[PDB]
Amino acid sequence: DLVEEILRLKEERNAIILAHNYQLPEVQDIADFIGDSLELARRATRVDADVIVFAGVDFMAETAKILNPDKVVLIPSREATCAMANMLKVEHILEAKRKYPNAPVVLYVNSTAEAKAYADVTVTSANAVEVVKKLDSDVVIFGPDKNLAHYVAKMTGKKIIPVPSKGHCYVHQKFTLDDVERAKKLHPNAKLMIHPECIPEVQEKADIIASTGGMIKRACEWDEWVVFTEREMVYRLRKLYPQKKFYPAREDAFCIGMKAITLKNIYESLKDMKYKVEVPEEIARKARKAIERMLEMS
Ligand SMILES: O=C(O)c1cccnc1C(=O)O
Ligand code: SF4
Ligand SMILES: [Cl-]
Ligand SMILES: [Cl-]
Ligand SMILES: [Cl-]
Repeated sequence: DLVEEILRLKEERNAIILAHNYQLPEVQDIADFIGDSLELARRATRVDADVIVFAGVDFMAETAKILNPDKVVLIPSREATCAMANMLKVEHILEAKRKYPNAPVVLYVNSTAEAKAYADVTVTSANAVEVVKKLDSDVVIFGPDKNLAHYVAKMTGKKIIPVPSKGHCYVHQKFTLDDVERAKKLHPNAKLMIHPECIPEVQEKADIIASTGGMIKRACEWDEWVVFTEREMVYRLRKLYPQKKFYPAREDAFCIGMKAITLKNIYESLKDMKYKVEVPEEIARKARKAIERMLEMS
C-alpha cells in the first residue's frame, strides 16, 4: 500500500522524513526521526540526505530549509500551519522594540520566517527558561505564546513582555481545571505531566510542568501519567515506553494543522517533489543566526 510506495520513493529521492511528535501514529511509524520542535531543529543541522520531507507544519519546514539552503525541503500540504505562529505579526515586534529598545527579542523557533529575522535568539518550550535565564537583561520581549511567557517569567524572575499580548496555542489553551479534576478522578495514582503552553492555573496543578521532550526525559520518574498536551503525544510516549501507562487529558485536544499531513500526501510529496519550501535569503540569513544561536545555547 502507501507505506511500501513511500519507502521506495524515499530511497529513490535520497530523502529523510522528519516528523513532529503530534503527527498521526501511522505517519510517525514511517518517519526516520521524530521529535519536538527543538529536536527537529537540531536534527536538521546533521542532514546528509538530499531531500527532507517535513511531516509537520509549514514554519517548521521553513526552519529546516533555513538550516539547509542546499537541500530540497518538501511540505506535503501548504495548509499544514500553526495557529499560534500566525497570531504574531511583524507590527507586534516593531511596536515592542520601540518601547523596550534594549530588550532581547526571543521568539518561538517556528514563528514566521519574517518574525524570526527580528529575533535575537529563538526558543521552544523545551529551552525557553534555559535561554532566557542566560540573557543579560531583566526585560525580555517574548512570543508568540503568552502562557509560556508567564511560565518563563515565573522560572526566571524577569519581566516578560508577550508579543502579541493574546498569543497562545489553542490546543493547550483548551485544558481546564475541570480536566485536571477528571484526570485525578479517573487515574488517581497517575501523575500529571502538563505542558507550559497550558494556562497558568492548570500549570499550577501539575506534578511536572514539562515540554514534550521533558515529558519523554522525565517519564522514567513514574509508571502512570496523564498527558496535558496534543493527544498524539500519548501514542509517542506509549511507543517509547511500552511498560508504562499514558492517558490523554482530553481526547479532543488535537492540532488541525498537524493533521493536514497524511500518508497519501507524503506519498504524493515524494512522487512529485512538492511542495518545495523556499525562504528569501535576506530573511533566511537573519533567522539562521537566531536559530543557530539557540542551538549553541541549549
Ligand atoms: O514541539 C513544540 O515545541 C511544540 C510544543 C507545543 C505545541 N506545539 C509545538 C510545535 O512544535 O508545534
Ligand atoms: S500544537 Fe499549537 S503551537 Fe504546535 S503547530 Fe499546533 S497550533 Fe501551533
Ligand atoms: Cl540525514
Ligand atoms: Cl515541547
Ligand atoms: Cl513544488
